[PDB]
Amino acid sequence: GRFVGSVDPIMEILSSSISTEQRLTEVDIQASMAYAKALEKASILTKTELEKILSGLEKISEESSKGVLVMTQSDEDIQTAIERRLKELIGDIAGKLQTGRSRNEQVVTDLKLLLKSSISVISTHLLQLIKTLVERAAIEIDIIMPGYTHLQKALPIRWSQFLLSHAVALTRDSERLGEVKKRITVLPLGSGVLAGNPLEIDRELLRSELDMTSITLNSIDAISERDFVVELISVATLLMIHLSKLAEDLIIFSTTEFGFVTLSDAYSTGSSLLPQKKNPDSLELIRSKAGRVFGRLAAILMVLKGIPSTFSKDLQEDKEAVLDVVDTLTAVLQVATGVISTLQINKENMEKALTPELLSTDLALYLVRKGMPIRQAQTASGKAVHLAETKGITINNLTLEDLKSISPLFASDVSQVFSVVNSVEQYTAVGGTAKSSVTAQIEQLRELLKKQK
Amino acid sequence: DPIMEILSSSISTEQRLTEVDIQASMAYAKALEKASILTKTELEKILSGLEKISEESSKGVLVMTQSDEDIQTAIERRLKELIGDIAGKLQTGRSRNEQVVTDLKLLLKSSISVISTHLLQLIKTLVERAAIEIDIIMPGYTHLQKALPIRWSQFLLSHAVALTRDSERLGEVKKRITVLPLGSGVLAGNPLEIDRELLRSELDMTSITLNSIDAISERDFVVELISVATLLMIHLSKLAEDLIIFSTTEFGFVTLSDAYSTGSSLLPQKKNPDSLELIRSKAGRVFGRLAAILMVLKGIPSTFSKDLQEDKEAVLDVVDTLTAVLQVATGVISTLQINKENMEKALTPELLSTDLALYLVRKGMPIRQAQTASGKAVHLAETKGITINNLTLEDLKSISPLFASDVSQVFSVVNSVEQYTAVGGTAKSSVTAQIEQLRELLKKQ
Amino acid sequence: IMEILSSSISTEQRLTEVDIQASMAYAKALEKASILTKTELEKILSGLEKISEESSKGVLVMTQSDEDIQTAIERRLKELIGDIAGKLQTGRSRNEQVVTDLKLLLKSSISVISTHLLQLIKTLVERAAIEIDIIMPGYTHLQKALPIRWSQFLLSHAVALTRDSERLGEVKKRITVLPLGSGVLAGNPLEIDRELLRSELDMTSITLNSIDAISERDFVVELISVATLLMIHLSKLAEDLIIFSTTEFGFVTLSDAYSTGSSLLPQKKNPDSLELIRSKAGRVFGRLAAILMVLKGIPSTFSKDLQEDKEAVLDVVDTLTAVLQVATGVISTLQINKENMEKALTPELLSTDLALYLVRKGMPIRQAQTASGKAVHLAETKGITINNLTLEDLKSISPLFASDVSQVFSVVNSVEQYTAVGGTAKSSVTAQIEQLRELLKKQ
Amino acid sequence: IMEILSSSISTEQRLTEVDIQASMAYAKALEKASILTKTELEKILSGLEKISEESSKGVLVMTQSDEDIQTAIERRLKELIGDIAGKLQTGRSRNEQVVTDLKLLLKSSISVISTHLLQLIKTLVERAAIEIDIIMPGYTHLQKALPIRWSQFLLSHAVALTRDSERLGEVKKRITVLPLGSGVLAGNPLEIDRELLRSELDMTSITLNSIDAISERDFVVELISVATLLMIHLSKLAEDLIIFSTTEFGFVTLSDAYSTGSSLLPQKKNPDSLELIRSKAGRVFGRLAAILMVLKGIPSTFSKDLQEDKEAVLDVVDTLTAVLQVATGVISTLQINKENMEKALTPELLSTDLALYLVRKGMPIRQAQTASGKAVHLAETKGITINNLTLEDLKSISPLFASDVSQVFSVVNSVEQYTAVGGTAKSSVTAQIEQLRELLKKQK
Repeated sequence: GRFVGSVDPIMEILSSSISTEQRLTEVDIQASMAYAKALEKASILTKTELEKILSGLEKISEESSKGVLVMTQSDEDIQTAIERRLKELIGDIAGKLQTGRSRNEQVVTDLKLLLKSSISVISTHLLQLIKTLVERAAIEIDIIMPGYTHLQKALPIRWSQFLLSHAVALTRDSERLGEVKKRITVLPLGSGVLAGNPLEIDRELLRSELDMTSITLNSIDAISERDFVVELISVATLLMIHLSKLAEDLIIFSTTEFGFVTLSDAYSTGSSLLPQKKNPDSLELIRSKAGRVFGRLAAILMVLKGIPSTFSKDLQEDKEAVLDVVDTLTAVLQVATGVISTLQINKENMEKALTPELLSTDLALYLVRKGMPIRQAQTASGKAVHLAETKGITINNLTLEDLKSISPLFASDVSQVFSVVNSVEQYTAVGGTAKSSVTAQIEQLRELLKKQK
Repeated sequence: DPIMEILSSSISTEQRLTEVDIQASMAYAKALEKASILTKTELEKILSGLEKISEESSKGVLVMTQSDEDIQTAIERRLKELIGDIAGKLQTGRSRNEQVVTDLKLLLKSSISVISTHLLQLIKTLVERAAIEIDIIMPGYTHLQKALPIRWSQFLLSHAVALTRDSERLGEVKKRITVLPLGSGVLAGNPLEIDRELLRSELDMTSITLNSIDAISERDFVVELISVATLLMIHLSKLAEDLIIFSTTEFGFVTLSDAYSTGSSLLPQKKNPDSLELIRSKAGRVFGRLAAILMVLKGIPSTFSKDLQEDKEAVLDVVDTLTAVLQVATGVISTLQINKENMEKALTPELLSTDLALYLVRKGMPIRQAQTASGKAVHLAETKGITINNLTLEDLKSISPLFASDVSQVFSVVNSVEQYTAVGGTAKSSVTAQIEQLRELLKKQ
Repeated sequence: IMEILSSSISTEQRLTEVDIQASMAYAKALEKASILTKTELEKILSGLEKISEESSKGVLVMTQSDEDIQTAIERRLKELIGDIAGKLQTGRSRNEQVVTDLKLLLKSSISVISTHLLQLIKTLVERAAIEIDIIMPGYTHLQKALPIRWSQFLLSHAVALTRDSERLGEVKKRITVLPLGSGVLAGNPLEIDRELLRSELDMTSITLNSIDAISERDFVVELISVATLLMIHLSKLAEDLIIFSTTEFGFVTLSDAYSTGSSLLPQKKNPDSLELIRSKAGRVFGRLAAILMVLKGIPSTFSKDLQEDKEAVLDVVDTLTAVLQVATGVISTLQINKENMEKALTPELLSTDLALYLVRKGMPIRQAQTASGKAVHLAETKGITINNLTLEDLKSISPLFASDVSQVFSVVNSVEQYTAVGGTAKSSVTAQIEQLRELLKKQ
Repeated sequence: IMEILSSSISTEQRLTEVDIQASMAYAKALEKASILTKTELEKILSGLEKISEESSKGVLVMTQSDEDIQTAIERRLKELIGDIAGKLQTGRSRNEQVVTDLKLLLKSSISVISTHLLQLIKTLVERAAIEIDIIMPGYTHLQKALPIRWSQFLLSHAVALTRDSERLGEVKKRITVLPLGSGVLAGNPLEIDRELLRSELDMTSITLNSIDAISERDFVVELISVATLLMIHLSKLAEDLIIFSTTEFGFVTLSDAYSTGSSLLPQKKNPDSLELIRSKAGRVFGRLAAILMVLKGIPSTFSKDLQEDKEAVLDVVDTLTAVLQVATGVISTLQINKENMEKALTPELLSTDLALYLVRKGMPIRQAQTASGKAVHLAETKGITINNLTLEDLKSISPLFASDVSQVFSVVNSVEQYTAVGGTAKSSVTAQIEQLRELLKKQK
């Protein structure tokens, strides 16, 4: 058994922690200032009362910034703490601010207000990462390296093509982030307990004061939905997936075995006895964070699944979940930007990784251009790799006489095929790795970034 | 090892991509003929052959073996059986890596249209019933406890706006689905200066991928579609919970048609909400697919690998499940019967104690005082063995002299509900406004 | 930035005591290996006992400078004993310390969870034994199906929780496998005595392979997994009581300690406690999904990914510990409303029993059901209830009916039919209570 | 539509046999309870075996007209025995049939999975015993750290998998708990002998409470949960080998059976199989997530939600079964490249062993490390490797260096230091091999 009485403190430690509640103090102060003005317009508050109210709130605002706004366990949430503090410096008048207002609408409002601001910060860091990748791609556009499929060397490609693939994926995340922002800016304040505000409050005034793009259409939905939370986290999860893959790419490319890249000392750790060993601690951290964010997505969906269309304590889990995601995402984008802007590419090791064999497909494409069918062209180049293989040499060292025995279509210009530059220049069609396509990609991305305003 | 095949995508799943893989092949062939890889003559045979295979596929007689491992290979073999050597030319500069991403997107493009239609139909149904039953008033809840009177229509409209946000999200996803990746080759792009713009046109796509590595290795469109489908299901799982509770005999607010429930001969009162329970459980099935694909993509190289293969089964399950659920949901909403009398009885006098407080507020009394006062009234009535709706004006004057003769208008479930005229409330004028706005958004979609 | 990207200090500080305890065992083993002299061991042992003393007054600190608790313990020793403290790190790695400390912490955490789990189960069985005579409606698809004992309902949850309890016990034995002495990856290069480490730390065994011991987090995964299913069970119990506590059903009423109200609505008792419990299932599942994704597809060695295990498992233990105590309070203080349970017991609920009666009279089930259905229909048309039909009425349906059919219309006789093991008969419920008390006797 | 949302035929068919057996057992209990005559029992049993031998040639057609396998079997029983078939349903419910059948099926499925898991484990240990002499670089953060025996690596996986085997065993105990005889929800009302049902079905025990037996799906969650952790382990092994079979690393080469190549790129060996194994971990995880979400927040009784358990758990058993066989084949047919592993061991990786040398000579570890650090730095400046330093050079750094310091530059000596239990020393690896062989044999 367990008989505590009519309180049981243990259930209090299951609610949002005070450190979390404090994060919403400012947005709750702004929301209340807007509501106060609306009340005066509805003749609930006199101009005199409004002035004492707005003054008191401003004072509390200053206290929050100084981090001296005290909150007790008895104040179960920041909304209560703020009302207590107002009564403390203004007196009874303070109680009139809650006329027709419910805690049910405060929490959703405050959370949306906080995210509107957070998305902006996230967005800023996202674009920096994209700009960093596109610009580095434009600078190292002459670098050529091996491209992979199934982590096996397939053919030569431009290192810039690799960087641009990530930039393009992150641009889609950017686009999704922008779409989510439009739905977060829908103000739910003025929905009361469930049926809406009963005092003919002017919600358009609330929207204007709070700088929101619109107001909620239905009071029941405004109070019980947490779509904005789910989307944001969902969008943040796919973004983290992208970064987890880049982290994987660089971890492999930074191995001594591959030796394509080297991380700055700022984003790695080493051993005093093994001065060559450079641990990609930063990338491993990024990769693992994809799991932390996904975990918040799974949690919130499970929380919402199957509960009635109304307000219930269940919804309380949204605060910790989103704050963790925004803080994680924010710190992660900054670290990623650092890693990419300060890493060093080893052009030497990249070329040396490009062996002649990687050009056997170009050898068949050559025949195809001479009119020969792909099937026949393929088998032809196959005999070439077999011949050189027997002659203990590479294909680029096969005389025009050796090739001539395979097919009469092999002219003198066949020597042009054995060039990593000619190889990559074949892909001029939109999206390919030719210097011209890469340049066009960089231009289109620059334009997209600009359109992120 | 034969078991390797067992872990591969099932044949019944591969057959689902026959039509789109064929359309993608015809467009490609037209592009090869322009790049002079195919003669005008070769183009005709190929196109004619693909049309024949397209016909067999529609009659369900296009056979595929385990040896063909995917539908792409089965299509090529069949073309060769119909046209001969010429068929091979169709795969010049093309890669298996780009065919699958193109086929899924082409298929998904069609699927979304279907889903959207049924989504819109479900929303229109809710909006339309809301208009018809705008005068019904039931108890409103918080924590599943009666809080205050509210209009049933306000309830229906809440689910309606949530669903419109899903509708809006589906539209945004579609824009990224229609980006053509065909022409990216194996990884570095197409090596024969193919005209990707032609492909785009021949395939009714809105644009073409900017980077070949990305276009071949990304599955954002898959995870994005499933995420949207998941939130949508969460909404339906919430609607199912509401209706299951409202359809209990204890609550008795609604009754499902025989079409969406089961019963017993020995118990006529018993009407099991099978359809609702089914809908609720599908939220988990769809979520499962979301979690599956996310875990598959986490931490793997930015290129092509066999891990990607899991996408096909996962998205078809989601689209098939979503399509069926939407129709069943529309059915349930269309044929359910509401029990006005029961909604009526549930509205007890005590539920107006708050309006009694707002009455004093409008008269100038501070909100704090009003609540206390109203709390005195609710207690006075207890110590009288009567409800508050029938307290003498003398009994009220003792609480506060502000109580006038017009205080009798508060004891009306209709006057209660009519207080909420601000945008979004239960007042008739407000509910009507919501209906008009949703009715238009529907049109604009 | 790492200021919010690294493991929090509040979590690191919780590993203080076990890290000290682990360091003391290592020191003793280092002395046996001759790396430490009898005198050096005393100095180190002495300082560590001092750091433990400080940690007993929330004194020991940390700063962003101190990446982890392992580093803070080392710093504190040095600046309290001298360079001698640096000898303690001989052949020891952080890789093995973190995985060792965590296992040491969870070992005591499981015992705490276990103690609270059993209190809940004990509370449910003892209550069932006291209210064994209460009869209420049983449901399927949330629709009334037949009469059932309320205790049978309480016991269904108690037996589910015992499977959880049993699983916690199985996880426990894999947690107490000491990984200390695995070095950076290939093991301890100083021929350290791992058996001395095990006994000092009071563990049941030691790891077999150094690579595995350093890179596996199975124990974290199965602990959270067991916790997740247990939470799924509490989420279902929460749904049941939320439904039963509505005014419409009115079977239960929560105490004021687990409910929220209002002055304007005295009849409104919000089941906050049950709503919180239900959402925590999501919270715990969230920790499961996260760790599983962190582990998926990474190389079989140490990497910074593993760092996420600490926060996730502690949130789970803290949540679980609080939730179980809250669950116990709700179950021991709630009130059942027998009057409402009885009133929900209507005659038609006995139509199935009317069929069994005929079956016992030799009639095949299929026909007995059609016969009972007719009786039901006949009662409706006459505007009465099945129990008001006359024997002549019943004989018109089947001459097999007799005067003893009147025994069928008793809610008590109805539940007393289910004497088969596990049924709702009083004798059956009594057997469940006895067996569960028996199982609870496992320490 | 309402039906295209119900489990598929091929899924329901998987339950034909176990449903048949459960019905025979119920019939016998009925007769004993005096509901069936000694004669009627014979009719029903004979008709059930006929359907059993019928599902033998796959002659039973679910028809899709039947909502589930239980219904199909009841309809098909009447079709050849007459109205007597209907008496089989006395006091029985569909609610208890579905859970009973699922458990009966999983009891046998676990056996199959178990068989393949052990074969995999045995393959790893036996190969570890055969290639015990091969040495390779060890990694942390995917950076070379120190020399290590390749067999130490293989064994780390075998030990992880032995933990999965143990968990599989504990789950079996709870799956063999018979729920038949629980009725619709209150239990069986005809005083049927459940003990008879248990022995007739070869189960370990019977459920204690009818409400729990009907609405719980713990056995489903547990199995998938165990299967998920097992797949996580295999996803890591896939990651290891994918990196090791890379050209850049070149330590491992897969057989043609588990890889794909190119006629143009004879060097191309795509690790298709491993990539396949890595993605199934997500597939299985998805089933776990789906079921946990289906069960969360629903009442403690029977409802349609519960029907999602069938497809999920079967997809999991089929996947595990296949994946383990493929995993076994990869491990048994792969080839290691001793030259590449060997030539990857650089002298630099022994700098730590140099520090240990001094520690064994009585020098404090911290000082011992700064010393090797100077040797490491001195070697660089001179443009030579650490193993090429002369006694003279070393002795200036510290007099504790002697001529025996030359032994330190042996990858063999290096790995032979870890003689403590669980280490890479040859005698430790062998000890591990012996323990697992006995642990595998214990499986009886």
